[PDB]
Amino acid sequence: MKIKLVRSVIGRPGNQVKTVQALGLRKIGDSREVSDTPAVRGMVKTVKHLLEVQE
RNA sequence: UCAGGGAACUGAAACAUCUCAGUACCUGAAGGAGAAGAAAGAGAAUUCGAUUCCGUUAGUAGCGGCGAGCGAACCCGGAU
RNA sequence: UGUUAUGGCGUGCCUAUUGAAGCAUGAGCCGGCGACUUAGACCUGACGUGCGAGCUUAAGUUGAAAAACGGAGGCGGAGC
RNA sequence: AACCGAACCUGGAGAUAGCUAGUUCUCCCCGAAAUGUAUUGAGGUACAGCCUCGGAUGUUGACCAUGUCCUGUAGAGCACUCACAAGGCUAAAACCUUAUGAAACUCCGAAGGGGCACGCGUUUAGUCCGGGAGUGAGGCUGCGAGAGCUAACUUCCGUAGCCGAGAGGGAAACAACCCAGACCAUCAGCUAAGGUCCCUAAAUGAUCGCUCAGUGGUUAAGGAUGUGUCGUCGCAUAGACAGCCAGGAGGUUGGCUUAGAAGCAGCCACCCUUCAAAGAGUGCGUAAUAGCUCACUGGUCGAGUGACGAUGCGCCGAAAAUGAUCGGGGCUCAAGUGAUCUACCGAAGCUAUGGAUUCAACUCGCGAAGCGAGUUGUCUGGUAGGGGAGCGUUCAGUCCGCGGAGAAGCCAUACCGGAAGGAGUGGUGGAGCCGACUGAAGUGCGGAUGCCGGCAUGAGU
RNA sequence: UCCCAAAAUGUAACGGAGGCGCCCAAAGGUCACCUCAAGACGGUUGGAAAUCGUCUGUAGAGCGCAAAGGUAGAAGGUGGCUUGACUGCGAGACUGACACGUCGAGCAGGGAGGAAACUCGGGCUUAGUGAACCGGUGGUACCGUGUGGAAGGGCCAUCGAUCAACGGAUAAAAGUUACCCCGGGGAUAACAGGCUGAUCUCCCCCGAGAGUCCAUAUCGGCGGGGAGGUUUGGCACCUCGAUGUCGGCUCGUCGCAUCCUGGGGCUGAAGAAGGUCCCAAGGGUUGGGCUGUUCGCCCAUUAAAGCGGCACGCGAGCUG
RNA sequence: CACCCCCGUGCCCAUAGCACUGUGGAACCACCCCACCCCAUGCCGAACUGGGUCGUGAAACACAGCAGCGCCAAUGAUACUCGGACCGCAGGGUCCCGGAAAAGUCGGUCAGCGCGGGGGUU
Ligand SMILES: [Mg+2]
Ligand SMILES: [Mg+2]
Ligand SMILES: [Mg+2]
Ligand SMILES: [Mg+2]
Ligand SMILES: [Mg+2]
Ligand SMILES: [Mg+2]
Ligand SMILES: [Mg+2]
Ligand SMILES: [Mg+2]
Ligand SMILES: [Mg+2]
Ligand SMILES: [Mg+2]
Ligand SMILES: [Mg+2]
Ligand SMILES: [Mg+2]
Repeated sequence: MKIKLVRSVIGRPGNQVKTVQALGLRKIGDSREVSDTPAVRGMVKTVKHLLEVQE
């Protein structure tokens, strides 16, 4: 999976805030190649609607 | 400075004990200073040895609706 | 730099508030005055200095266009 | 002795004031709370919760996953408790069939949640000791409940988010809604939400439709041959529907009831006969009559017609007080609305170039850490509060000095520094005075119906 | 203790229901044993249940009280013997801001019941409680201000508390002020405004039925759907360093759910006079008696003598 | 576990329970018999208990058949819901994404697994 942040964290529940933190994002527009493994699969899915899950 | 008489606000988050204080104030007497003073004493060593003042002991002993809070003296150092 | 025209944008300040342009408080304007301090050998901690398993003096004493002396006493040092 | 439910002056006295007001220089780092419990407590205190600073530990913190255990709400169900509908049955209860409702019912029972382990993963916190706090009036919205008229910018709890302490774009305007979290500079760029006729930036864009209402741009029960699209009967050139000419029956004023009611106030039925036909009957009408048409029948024409379901958009139902409107202009030859595609505008978001700050690792300078600089990365909204570095004012000690060809103070100015602030030059002035290090402070002001003084407004009233 | 509480815990309200301030020498410890409610059939005073008997019987009963969980291989129901309804402790946890509170293996001293394993430091559990201060009683020998005693004190145990406004301001305590005073508050009231609309006002839907006959000329049971914001209120948002309060008088102005004039449909409209609904606010809408009145009642008239809004319009305009 | 059955005791603890029916007897079990006292029923040795045949298998029991009742219980579709995104003034409601019941239906079964002792296969 390939991640890119495209939606504000503001006005979003804590958990998503967290997953955004953990997944290592700081500013919308940031991105990062991501590991294909359950825990991290979960990271992305959880806050799917905020990230642009590349492919 | 001593003496005769002697508050309340206030504290204790109320209040009557107690606190504020024997302070504030009134009055009497006196001096340059007073007051105190030569032991029917203090202390626990069979010790010190008139009075007064500073240090300390001690915020200890203790007092207290044992609450708020109040608070010694001996010893020891020094003025004399 | 000064002044100005037109355009865009634009809800004094403070206080008190859940919320102030607020038809909520304060204030005519300027100048000057105007508010977290001082003390206690008090407690408690940060930083720093001197000594360091030891560390300090208080009152006073004598000198002072200067500061030494002064261990009475206090704090470490055994707890329950 | 010009304001007596207790005179006046001085004094205790800076009475107390858990209350109100005020609280003065700068830049930088973090950054709350409006909760729980107790309180003669409820606009106040204590403790904890939440902030900060130091020291310690130094990944235990975060999230997401897998595993395991626990929970009974939602739903459901009716096997118990209570309630409840149709029937049977029986000498009403239980019993049986059919049928139901439950916050305080449960045979059942998710989603989710929570504890513990590990981390198989990616993160970046946690914890403990100690100094300093502030906060203990919250608010709106969504979702789940109670309270309340399933009223309220209502009230009380749970839970998420934002305001509070949050600027920026959008929603005309507008705390909290939507998109987004402001280190500083830049006539640079791409986007979010929202938008792209003109008032403002951008397609009066493209394709297939919908509504004529200005719906759009203030509601409903309900009403209606207003349109659009799907479904059902239906009834039908062997010539219907609507229209037209003509007909319309005999029993029977059907029996019943009535003061009577003869197809039509109300009980009972709704059969017979002829026929091509014509039903004891539509509605109107009288005191019943009567009269007027219908269903059933033929020609004349010649193609469809008729009636319920649904839905899409729209019409009526839709009356309030200063003068109207969708923000306005104006819009149907859409700037309205359903679906679809694409381009552009659009924030202080993301990006670009430049620079500063924060913390960290990397370098060296140094005889030490500590501190300076240099890199790389990182951070940098902010109210109460905590922490850091500094500016300025007087006084004092010390250093260098300065001044009548002229000090301080005053006045002007396009310079300097990251700020507090500093300097240069000129004018005024007429005598004391800068800069630097260190020390002490009655040390910095717009607020206090502040104090003293000066001068304004009302007004030439 | 139930429900609210949103399946962990916790969680408010002057939200919905209900109990406690005890009780038991045995309703305890231990050791044995029995097992319920209730229906049916059949049986004596009985006759409804109840006593006896026989089948069925997850218990639909019981458990001292309120409920919930729990429970029959018993915590349910009898009898024997005992006292643990004990002392000295207490690993480890639950729970609380603290202070309290709760559960608890194991150790010792001594015991009780059982043949024995073993069980026993109160009762199936969850309410039956009250700091500390001051004092009472039994015990103990720790202090005891020169010494030894003694008073007194301390340590153990234990009694005294609707201090229930139940974390309790004192040993000891009620009302009044319109004679009032100060500090504050729009944190919270009365006026008005705001939000809401139960209530109030008006409109529409259905149509039983009244209307000789005929539901709709009129009127409309029961029940339903909306509007207005003029009532009484609910809420409590600005205002308590002041938004003057009822009525009148003067001055007006606006809405329309029109009182009168104007135009219409239907009528159960002969004409005259009315009723009713639709359209329509241009203008107009009298003077007096009673009452502060607003209202309303009445006199005498009128085309009519409308209903509301503007801080229940208008006090820096007057009245009072 | 050579084949069987019987008795005791487990795991499991209703898809292993009930009922209806049949099988078993002198190995085992039970009924049955007497029981003055050991010990005993708040009256009854009914039950506890002591001493034993016969007789029986009727009862109780064991086993076997059966599924009429119990108990178990799919799938499919639905209820509901974590997450995302919307609607209606409101009561309430919807789309996308996972999770996903309860009831009922199909059908499932009257267990299965141990240890030990006894007696049989004339
Ligand atoms: Mg005020
Ligand atoms: Mg004063
Ligand atoms: Mg409705
Ligand atoms: Mg001023
Ligand atoms: Mg009033
Ligand atoms: Mg009011
Ligand atoms: Mg007329
Ligand atoms: Mg006025
Ligand atoms: Mg079932
Ligand atoms: Mg999902
Ligand atoms: Mg959802
Ligand atoms: Mg789904």
